[PDB]
Amino acid sequence: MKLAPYILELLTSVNRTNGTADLLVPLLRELAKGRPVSRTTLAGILDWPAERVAAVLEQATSTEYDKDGNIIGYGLTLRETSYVFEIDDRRLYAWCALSTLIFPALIGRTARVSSHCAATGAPVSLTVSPSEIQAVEPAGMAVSLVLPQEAADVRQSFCCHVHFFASVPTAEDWASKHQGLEGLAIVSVHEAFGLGQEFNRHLLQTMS
Ligand SMILES: [Br-]
Ligand SMILES: [Cu+2]
Repeated sequence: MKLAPYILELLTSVNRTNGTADLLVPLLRELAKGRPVSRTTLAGILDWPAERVAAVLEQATSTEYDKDGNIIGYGLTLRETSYVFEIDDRRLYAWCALSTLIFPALIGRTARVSSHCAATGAPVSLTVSPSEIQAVEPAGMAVSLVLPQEAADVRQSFCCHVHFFASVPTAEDWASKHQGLEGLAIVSVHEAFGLGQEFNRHLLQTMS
């Protein structure tokens, strides 16, 4: 299907201010180590003042902090979700199915992804590298997409509707009872991975 609207709105939804893309990739790489990330650590990596880091994060209202005020969640998170995202010996989580397909390229590591079908509860899993997916189980795994909203919190307007499913027919059956959602579509996990590659390619072309 035509994916340009999804790419555009996701980029827009993500791109709220300058420096967001330049902040996003190092933050993801830090979170991937499996521990909370301090703003000062980010500042050192970026060679930014801490106030600049704070300003960018302030506009990302979905951002999760722990009791120490350190960053524990931004697309990738230490707080449990339905989407398990493992790198090496560290179990992380992701906010949505598409997230798990996009992050490995941005952090430059292969991830073991697992979840459950949103319609049947069946376990689903796959291996996601920066360049390809492997070990897709079950092989016909599907993903639901909706059109991201620009101003809304990306987590509640997009992520909460973007799931894995055991198969395309199972997902389309589920989708028939989810009317009203703007841009709701069912794609194979392969088409969703391609969507993520296009997203990443555009996102990375905007970094400093
Ligand atoms: Br289009
Ligand atoms: Cu998401």
